[PDB]
Amino acid sequence: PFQIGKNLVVTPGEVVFRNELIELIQYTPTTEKVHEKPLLFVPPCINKYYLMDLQPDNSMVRHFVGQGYRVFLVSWRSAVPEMKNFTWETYIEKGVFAAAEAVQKITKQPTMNALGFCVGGVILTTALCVAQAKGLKYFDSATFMTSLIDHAEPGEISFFIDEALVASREAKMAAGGIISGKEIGRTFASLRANDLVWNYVVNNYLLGKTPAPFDLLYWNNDAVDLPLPMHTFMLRQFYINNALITPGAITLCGVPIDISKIDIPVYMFAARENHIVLWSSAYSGLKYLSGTPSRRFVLGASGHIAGSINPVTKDKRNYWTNEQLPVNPEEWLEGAQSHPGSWWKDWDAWLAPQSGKQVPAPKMLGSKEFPPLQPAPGSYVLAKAMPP
Amino acid sequence: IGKNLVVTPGEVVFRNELIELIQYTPTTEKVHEKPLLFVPPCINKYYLMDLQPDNSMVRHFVGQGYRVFLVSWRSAVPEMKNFTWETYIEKGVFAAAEAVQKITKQPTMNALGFCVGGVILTTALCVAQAKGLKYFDSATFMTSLIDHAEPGEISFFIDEALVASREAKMEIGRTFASLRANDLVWNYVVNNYLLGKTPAPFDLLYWNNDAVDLPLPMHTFMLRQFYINNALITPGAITLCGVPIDISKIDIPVYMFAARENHIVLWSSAYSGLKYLSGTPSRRFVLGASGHKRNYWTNEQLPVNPEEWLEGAQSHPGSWWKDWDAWLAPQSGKQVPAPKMLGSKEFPPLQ
Ligand SMILES: CC(C)(COP(=O)(O)OP(=O)(O)OC[C@H]1O[C@@H](n2cnc3c(N)ncnc32)[C@H](O)[C@@H]1OP(=O)(O)O)[C@@H](O)C(=O)NCCC(=O)NCCS
Repeated sequence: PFQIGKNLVVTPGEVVFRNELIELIQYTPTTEKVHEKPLLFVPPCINKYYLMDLQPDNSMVRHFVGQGYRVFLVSWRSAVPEMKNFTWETYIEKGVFAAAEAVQKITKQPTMNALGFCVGGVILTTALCVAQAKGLKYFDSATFMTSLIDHAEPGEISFFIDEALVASREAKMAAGGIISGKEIGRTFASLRANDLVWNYVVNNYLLGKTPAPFDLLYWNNDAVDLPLPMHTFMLRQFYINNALITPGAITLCGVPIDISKIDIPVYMFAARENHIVLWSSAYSGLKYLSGTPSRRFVLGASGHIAGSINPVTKDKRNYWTNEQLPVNPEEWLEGAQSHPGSWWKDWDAWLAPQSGKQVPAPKMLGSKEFPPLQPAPGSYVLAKAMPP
Repeated sequence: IGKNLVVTPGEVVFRNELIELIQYTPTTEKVHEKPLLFVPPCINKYYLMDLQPDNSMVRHFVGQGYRVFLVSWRSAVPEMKNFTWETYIEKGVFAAAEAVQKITKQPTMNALGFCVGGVILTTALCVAQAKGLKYFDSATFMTSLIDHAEPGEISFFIDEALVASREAKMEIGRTFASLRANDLVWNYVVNNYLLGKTPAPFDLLYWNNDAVDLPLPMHTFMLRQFYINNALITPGAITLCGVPIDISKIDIPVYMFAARENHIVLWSSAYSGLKYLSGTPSRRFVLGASGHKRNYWTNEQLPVNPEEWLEGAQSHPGSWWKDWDAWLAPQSGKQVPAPKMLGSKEFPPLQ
């Protein structure tokens, strides 16, 4: 079968910092010299983090650490009665900023290139806004994988969101409970399963029969839990009210949030054959990044799981790129240039000049201040959902 | 695909609401007295090699001198939508066995069940021994799965969300991301586990075949009780005709064959299903290789690891039909002249 410790997530690394919410993983360098500026990974909290580190073939973590990047990662902890009152402000505070400060203290570097996936892109961009409000110089690059900045025009998720349940949870906002992985599966995992199966059958109609990706389904079936305040806040303020398009309509961590302020070069990727959330909704966000000096958009060939994770060592499908950014997405698609092989290479190039010069890889994991606690994958990833 | 193949003669000797019994015209002077029954899947056209378009196997074994009968399941009609698995056991296998024992005047018979049909036979056995009904003296399973632990690629698709989605079916801007059991995927699973030839999505059989015409209760029962629950390996997990299903209660010799290159049915899984037939007096497993000629592997040892069985297996070139012929000939009784009439007086031959 699939054991997390043994045949998955085998990318060597150590837990160099642990929180009451997260577990930072510094991956063991596999190159002689790495890029000086580190690379932080912000995986989603809907499911578990290891979609980027499945098998050494399709392990994006092992790949990018194999290219020469100081790869760090945020491992989210499944919900627990200890975390019943956690909110979005805590996932920004004790989540993103904690790991960022930890990387700054380990690598002794000021800036870092960041990457957000699914919901980790929303947490990432909110952390970028609070990072531009308080003068916190943490990131010099940003990247968003299949994440929605504009949540108006959402996906099929709206068909499975209960307004009365969100309101009833707003009635008991204080001392909130814990959202079971079953419901989050009804809203996310099941639909990604439908799109993965459908797109797999389609790819078996176009090309010859390809081996079925059981690792993807195993990542999708391994569900975690989430606190009630943060999840209810997500369903209320994003997938319903959509407070990201209205500057100042939302306020967390004592800060109002406007997207135009972000002045960090942004790279955005969005799967094309993504039926659960069409790529037009993801492309409908770059027009709100007016303050960003640089912007990039890349169309991914397959679905959410299959297209989000395409290994370079395989180079299975293509991707579309062009610098133009019109208001209509079809105008972007017409003047788009197609490139074979997986899209990661492109982002690799997009990170080459930003990562600065090269520096010999640190032959010591962690630091004198942060001792390696336990080897990767760690403990939080091995958590099991709470029984009924 | 431009096929030039022989026809196998046979008349209909028994008919009912669900099946049709076909008695094949004997071509040997002296045939074995004990008859031989064929149990295909509960599908009129399964498109399995050597059987559906050509039926070379029945022709060969009638050539070896056997009184061969076949259970031709009728095509799906609106009157068959209410049948269940207990009906396919009751009016399906047992009724055909009664027809054979009345036409041939012989009490017992040798049973053969390939593909999903074999599974049916299995369940039927666990009912017969439970009700004291003596129908079969031996059973044979060809490319059939008793232990559904490792179904193979099809496990990527089958789950409760799929079967529940198809049970639902049976809305202005939503795509197929909310309809899992669409006709494409559902037909891929059904055609993938119920047919000996897998049609391409651009084929007419991919969308209109007998497997898609099978009643939904049968698909729910097979996908849930077997491919999801694996109720066969667990004693008493399912109850059919008011009988708990215990594989250890099979008291007849068992022969099992599984093609090595069949990626639909892993021969390691069919071999895995052997350790659960502890009550059977003897078990013989034979692995068959297509040869890109033909050859097979025999081993009378039965370890738990399949690769260990293959390591010590003796390779015999040719068709494995010789091996099953030597395994089946002693259990077929003496030799009697061939019956010049198909069926009997009380059972006149239909058309
Ligand atoms: C036989 C099998 C391995 C073919 O796989 P394959 O290599 O893809 O070949 P195809 O399915 O395209 O079949 C190709 C050949 O088989 C022949 N063929 C296919 N079905 C046939 C049949 N029912 N009878 C006779 N010949 C057949 C043709 O020769 C065709 O062309 P070729 O001779 O030039 O190769 C595959 O069909 C199979 O084994 N299916 C088993 C079904 C099953 O396991 N069912 C579960 C029990 S129902």
